Amino acid sequence: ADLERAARDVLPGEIFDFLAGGSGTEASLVANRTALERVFVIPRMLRDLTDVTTEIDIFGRRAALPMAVAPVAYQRLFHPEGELAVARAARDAGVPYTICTLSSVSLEEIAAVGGRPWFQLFWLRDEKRSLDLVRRAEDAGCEAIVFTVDVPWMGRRLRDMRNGFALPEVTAANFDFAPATWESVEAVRAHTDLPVVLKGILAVEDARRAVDAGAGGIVVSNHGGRQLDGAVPGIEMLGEIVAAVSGGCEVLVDGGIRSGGDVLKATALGASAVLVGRPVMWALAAAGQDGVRQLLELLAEEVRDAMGLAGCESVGAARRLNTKLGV
Amino acid sequence: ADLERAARDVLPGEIFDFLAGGSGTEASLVANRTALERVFVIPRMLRDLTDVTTEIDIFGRRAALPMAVAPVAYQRLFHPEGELAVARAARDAGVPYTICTLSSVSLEEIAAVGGRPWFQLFWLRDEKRSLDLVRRAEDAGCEAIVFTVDVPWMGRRLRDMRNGFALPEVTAANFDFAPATWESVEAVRAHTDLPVVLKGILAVEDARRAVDAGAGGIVVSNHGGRQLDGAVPGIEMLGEIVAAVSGGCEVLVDGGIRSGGDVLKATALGASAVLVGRPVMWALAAAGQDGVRQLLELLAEEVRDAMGLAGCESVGAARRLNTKLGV
Amino acid sequence: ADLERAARDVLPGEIFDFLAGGSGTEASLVANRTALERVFVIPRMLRDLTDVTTEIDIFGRRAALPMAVAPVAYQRLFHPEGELAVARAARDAGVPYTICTLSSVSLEEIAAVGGRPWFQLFWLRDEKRSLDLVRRAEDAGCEAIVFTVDVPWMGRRLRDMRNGFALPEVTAANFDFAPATWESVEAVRAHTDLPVVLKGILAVEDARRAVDAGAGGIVVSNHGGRQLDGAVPGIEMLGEIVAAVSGGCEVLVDGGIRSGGDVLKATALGASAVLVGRPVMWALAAAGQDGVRQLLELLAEEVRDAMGLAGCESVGAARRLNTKLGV
Amino acid sequence: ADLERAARDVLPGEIFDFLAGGSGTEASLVANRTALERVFVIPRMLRDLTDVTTEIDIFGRRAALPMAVAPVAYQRLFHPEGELAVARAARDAGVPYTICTLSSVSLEEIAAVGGRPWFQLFWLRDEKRSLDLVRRAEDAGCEAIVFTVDVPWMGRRLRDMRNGFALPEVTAANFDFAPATWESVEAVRAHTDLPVVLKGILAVEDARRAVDAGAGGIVVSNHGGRQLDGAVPGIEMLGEIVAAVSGGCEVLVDGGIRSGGDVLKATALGASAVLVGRPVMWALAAAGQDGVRQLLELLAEEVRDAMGLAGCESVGAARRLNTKLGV
Ligand SMILES: COC(=O)OO[C@@]12Nc3cc(C)c(C)cc3N(C[C@H](O)[C@H](O)[C@H](O)COP(=O)(O)O)C1=NC(=O)NC2=O
Ligand SMILES: COC(=O)OO[C@@]12Nc3cc(C)c(C)cc3N(C[C@H](O)[C@H](O)[C@H](O)COP(=O)(O)O)C1=NC(=O)NC2=O
Ligand SMILES: COC(=O)OO[C@@]12Nc3cc(C)c(C)cc3N(C[C@H](O)[C@H](O)[C@H](O)COP(=O)(O)O)C1=NC(=O)NC2=O
Ligand SMILES: COC(=O)OO[C@@]12Nc3cc(C)c(C)cc3N(C[C@H](O)[C@H](O)[C@H](O)COP(=O)(O)O)C1=NC(=O)NC2=O
Repeated sequence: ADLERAARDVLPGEIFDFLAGGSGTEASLVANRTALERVFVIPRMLRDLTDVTTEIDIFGRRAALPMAVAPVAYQRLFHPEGELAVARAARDAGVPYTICTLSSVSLEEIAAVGGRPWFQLFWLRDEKRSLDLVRRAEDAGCEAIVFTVDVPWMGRRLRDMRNGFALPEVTAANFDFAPATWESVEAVRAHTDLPVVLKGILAVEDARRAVDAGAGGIVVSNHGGRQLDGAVPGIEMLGEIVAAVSGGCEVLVDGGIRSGGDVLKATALGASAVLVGRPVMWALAAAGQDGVRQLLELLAEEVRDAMGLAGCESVGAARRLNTKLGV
Repeated sequence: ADLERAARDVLPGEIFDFLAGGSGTEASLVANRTALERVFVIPRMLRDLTDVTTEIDIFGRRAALPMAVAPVAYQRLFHPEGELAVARAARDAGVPYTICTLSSVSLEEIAAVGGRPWFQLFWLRDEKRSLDLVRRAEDAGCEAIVFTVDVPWMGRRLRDMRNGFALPEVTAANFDFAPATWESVEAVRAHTDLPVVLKGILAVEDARRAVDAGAGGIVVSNHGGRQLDGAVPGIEMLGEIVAAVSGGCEVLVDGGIRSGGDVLKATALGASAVLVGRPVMWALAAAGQDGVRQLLELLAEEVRDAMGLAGCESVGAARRLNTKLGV
Repeated sequence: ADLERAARDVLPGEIFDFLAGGSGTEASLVANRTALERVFVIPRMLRDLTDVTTEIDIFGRRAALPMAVAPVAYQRLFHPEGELAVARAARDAGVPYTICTLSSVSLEEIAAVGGRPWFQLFWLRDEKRSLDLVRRAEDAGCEAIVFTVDVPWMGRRLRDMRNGFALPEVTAANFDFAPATWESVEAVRAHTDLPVVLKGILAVEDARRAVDAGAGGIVVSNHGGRQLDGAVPGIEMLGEIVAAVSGGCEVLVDGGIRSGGDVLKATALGASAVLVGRPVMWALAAAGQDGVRQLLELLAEEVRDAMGLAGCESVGAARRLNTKLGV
Repeated sequence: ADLERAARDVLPGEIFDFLAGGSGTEASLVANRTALERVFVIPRMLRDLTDVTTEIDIFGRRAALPMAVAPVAYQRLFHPEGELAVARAARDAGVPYTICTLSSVSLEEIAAVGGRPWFQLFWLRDEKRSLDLVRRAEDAGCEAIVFTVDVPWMGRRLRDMRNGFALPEVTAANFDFAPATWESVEAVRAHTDLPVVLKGILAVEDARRAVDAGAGGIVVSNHGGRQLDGAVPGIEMLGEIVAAVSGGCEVLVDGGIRSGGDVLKATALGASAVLVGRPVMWALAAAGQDGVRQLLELLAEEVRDAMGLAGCESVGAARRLNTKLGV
């Protein structure tokens, strides 16, 4: 929330634009926020709140909040401790942390921090390097493979093109790409016992097919407005997708979650959990690990506050809330 | 209307922000106004207006307007005569005045002013102190218990947190809290012969349950945008709630009523009456009792004008008006 | 269109505000324009336009345009020739001119100009003075009684109250008021052979009743936003009212007509004709009779242009156009 | 996109306004853009993209993109090489180029450039000169007659009227007009073996009739907001028209296409192809033939990018995408 100011001041111009930007005219980046702001929660009153809990069970493990840190590449771009600082704060907060394929610190090191790390996979031209990366994540103790499926190639980032931005010095520590298809998903699924989570699903029939394909979860997401410019916001497809999946997998959403109230809105629309991306990096650029820890602490307080004000003692009760679309 | 200027000039910055503010991003505070502005009345023409009357019967008593003063805590924050000045003006205007649990003058004193005072109850951790407070109100001649049900705890007021605002010197004159549940409502109901009015109802099924619970009224209200940020405006739920209650209790609404035309809109959507909060305090900060009296006089004129222009000789006719949603 | 600039420069501040203003917050004044701007016409192509005609038959007489000059009181406030200049220009343009009850020149004089004048009636406390005024209009050769039915009393004009505006010196030349009801309408109807036109109808059932009452026409109108603040715009009720009346009377609309395209939109929504008010007075304040004549000439050109671009050789074809609501 | 800056700087004021302007208040010019911005694409994931192709077959010929250059008159107003520079760049890009009746270079010369030129016909008062112009186009090797049907006469361009704009020196090189009707369309159809394409269709029943009339295509178009001011945008009618035509002719759309994402949106709504008008002239005014070539190259890249991000290996797959309307 606040922190974006501090992030801009301390970060170089091309780095902040890299983090904040979307593709094309940034129509989908802005729409993620406008879609959330149109959602109003209908709160329930007078229910027992003696033991409000924000915990959820997801992928076999208890999480402190219906929330995980979204995969964001090259976190040493924002702070010298990079991914290690975020993973430690996430571990301490009881929240899953998603290790990126393009992390600026190796996945084995991030995983050693503990917590329950997830691993985000970009498909490589080699089915063999891809499946080896999946094996590395699983050997390292990762709890889920978050297969990103909305990047056959990178969308056109006009901020980066204008800046002529390039990665200085930070490296892709996991390395000494190709478009993913449904065959690639089956290959991952056959190669791991970990739940496979498809990130970047927006069509109802792709959500149905993801369940048919054996996915343990999906992330309803337009990649923070960074891929197809003009792609519908995930929050706009979330309710339809939740109904179509009918409990067959976990349904996460991301894009523009900026408060505990937004988490409540996402769960009232039926999400299992949210991912949060840019705000975590603002906290990381502002004050390192302690900055992320404070963000997560504040988010946990706002989620708990919003849930109780809505009459929800549990996240499951929050998913049963009704909503109304407004202006 | 006008008066907000004068209130800001004469009040300290932290006091005005305390009065004007909402929770979080103030999404629900703003939505109360935007929702009302979208409502258009379809007026009726050529009806007898020989004896237009703005009076209503509510909770056994005649009121001059379909309107009461909303509970607003610590009114000595705005003027040295505090609650006593507002209660006198309300009495003289023929309008109910809602005494707050957190009044800066004792409820017995406010009630002595006369009129027909209502008493707003916040549940205390002791069922016994709560029911004693209800008994005090009833012994004092209060006509209704307005049980506030949307504050299990206070919402996060970011204006106050930024200001580091705190109550100076003004005190809670009724004292020498806990979340309310449906059991608390039953306890109040069993302990009083006065009508019990649940303030802060937004879900249709909570309105139905309130009637089943024996409530004599409800106030459809998001607490002026001060509790759940992102809670639907009451005006957006009013019509559905009125249909579901089917005359089983009085249905009041508050939030953003700023004119006689707004009162007409609320009654055309089916409200029995409105509450008005911040405008009454603007009048109180601007010119004390005489300022409130002028506000109520002007409001009575605007309500009467709006009703006649819409072809309504009575508030009941105003409730039968149709509306259209616009931009 | 343009002319409003010239009108403001030459007119006193309180006179321009008197002409431009609406009641209350001017919500309905602004909504008249926003409602029209949301309407999009679906044009037809490739039809014979060899003899495009903007003429209509209304109340037994041919008019050059589907348009009449709206009743606007005290036209000498805007130009020394006042109503006489407007009536002459309307006559020369082939357009009906509505003489006001509060005209600053007597109705017999305005009628002597020729053309086909209509007479707008405000009901007076005396049924006898009212019916005498109707007789004067009919003896004078007026073609229709435009009974204004949305002014039981004047709405609250906040511009005038702020200005402390008052009529200087201009007088009500017809004189040497009370609320109208359906009985008053019957009294007028029984007293005249002229068509009676009810101005200020917004509810579908008042339109039906107007036909049952023997009205020859209605004007769907919120009085240019000058009466009930928050009254629906006429253009928003026009289509429903046209369907309910099912050809039983002429249905005019006014409020915010500012171009030939707006006339086309009104006729595509089903109007028989429009009234135009403030623009005619801008032309009158800017350049007297010649200014009004130019306005009407330009309007006739824009109507003809818009009709041909939409594929309509006649106003009847324009009424059969479809529309789509937009943003 | 960018280029509009460069075009304004290098072009005279009255020439740029001539190119950019619309009729009346420019309501339909702006609505073309607002309508497109409201459309969101629902992308598909994980499909084979090994051979993404932006090619389409239209009017018997393969085109590199689902796109043609829109007819824009008097292109020497923007650059000394005028139409010849645009036609060469279109030929080199594999895109059809529409020769205007009012071209500032003769149609035989433009056609000699090669490519696959289309010819836009304005009906002349002589059926014989009109059909001779059609014969000239067909003898010259044009592939389609684009019969413009939404100009019985020119709409009222207020920018041009204010500027007192007139064609200097540039001439209508095809010459040494009348309103078109359905009889004129039949006359063209009987006189040519080329597909006849009706440009300027907005009503569903005119689209049906165009197919019944033997048209090979239609362009759903409000003429870039330059004809009827208040005409619905083509993009708003496109989906209904596509369903009504049920494959009976090609359905193109134009108006406000400003990116590859906009092309994707148009094809997802069912268009066969788009026309692009003003952007091509911005490129022509900025850098002549090389400027147009770069525009078309960039557009081809953006279309290909948008299609792959949406999971579409072919334009036919893009037409099967779903959309959602937003804010
Ligand atoms: C250059 O991007 C790239 O290489 O790939 O994208 C990721 N990196 C990445 C980098 C950056 C800087 C930002 C802002 C987002 C992403 N994201 C999107 C993120 O995961 C959320 O979907 C979104 O941020 C939530 O919205 P929010 O920020 O809270 O509003 C990535 N997602 C992947 O799956 N893999 C990645 O590497
Ligand atoms: C700090 O707040 C607090 O302690 O509890 O809230 C009350 N005090 C209170 C204090 C103040 C400063 C304001 C602005 C509102 C409330 N309100 C809400 C009010 O009753 C109307 O619902 C709303 O104001 C109508 O909207 P409007 O102003 O006309 O637009 C309260 N409601 C309760 O039930 N009890 C209270 O003590
Ligand atoms: C002070 O008003 C008053 O005394 O009564 O109102 C009238 N005088 C009158 C005066 C003035 C200054 C204006 C602006 C409107 C009216 N109007 C409304 C007008 O007839 C159109 O309905 C509206 O103007 C169309 O909208 P538009 O301007 O084109 O946007 C009147 N209507 C009556 O029936 N009788 C009147 O005397
Ligand atoms: C003065 O106009 C005139 O003489 O006739 O109009 C044309 N000339 C013409 C000239 C100019 C300057 C502009 C901007 C558009 C047109 N257009 C409209 C164009 O074909 C597209 O429909 C629209 O431009 C797409 O929208 P877009 O620009 O991409 O947003 C023409 N269409 C015809 O059929 N014949 C023409 O001669």
